[PDB]
Amino acid sequence: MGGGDLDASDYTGVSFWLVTAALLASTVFFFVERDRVSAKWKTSLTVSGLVTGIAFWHYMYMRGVWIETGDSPTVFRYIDWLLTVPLLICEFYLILAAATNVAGSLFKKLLVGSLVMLVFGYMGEAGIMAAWPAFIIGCLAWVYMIYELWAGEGKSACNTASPAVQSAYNTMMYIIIFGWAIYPVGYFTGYLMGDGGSALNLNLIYNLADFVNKILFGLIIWNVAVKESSNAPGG
Ligand SMILES: *C/C=C(C)/C=C/C=C(C)/C=C/C1=C(C)CCCC1(C)C
Repeated sequence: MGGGDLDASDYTGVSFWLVTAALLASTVFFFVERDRVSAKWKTSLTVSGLVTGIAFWHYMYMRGVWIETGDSPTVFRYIDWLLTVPLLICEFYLILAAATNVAGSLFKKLLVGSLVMLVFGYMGEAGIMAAWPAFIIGCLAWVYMIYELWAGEGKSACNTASPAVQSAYNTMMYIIIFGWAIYPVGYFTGYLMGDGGSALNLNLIYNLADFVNKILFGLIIWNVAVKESSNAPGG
């Protein structure tokens, strides 16, 4: 709960264990809860869960291996991310907008997403410089993302849409912003300062961001979909 000072095997182990435990817990819960989800969301959870599940597992493995030695094939994480971004988004918006027809959000996410990956890939290729400025490029892209998103055609479909769709959308944007905004928040804590520049904090923070950007994604989407659809309190 705060600090930032652990040996290699120390931090590596703590995170590794936390990831394994969390991953499993989220897997068993999300799996068993697969039957405790809204009916109309049957396909929503199928496409969203399939893409989110494959990306999470893949990315997770890649990340772990990357920090394991220090060098790994980014081509996998790049293509996976670029293949999961438009997939998870398009699908999610597909079934979500399916209530009326289709969601144009795919276009917005396509442009923004492409740009983000472009910078991360181009700069990441050398990793010489981009962590510091990452706050700028990211901030701008983030603001613009929600800026136009806030006016999405979602509610434009009919007028005020349904309470379920509005709940899932609002919660989705909220998490996306928080998480995406947290990435740079923690990274900076280990980018310039930390303890001389330990790769540990880098891997951990990275895995944490991708973990919540994948796990939490389905956790919230499902929680809001199940809570809105028809469910009672109890945790
Ligand atoms: C499954 C993995 C996910 C959803 C990855 C999300 C990644 C980002 C939101 C990347 C953000 C970045 C910044 C906000 C600043 C510039 C550098 C980035 C692209 C690495």
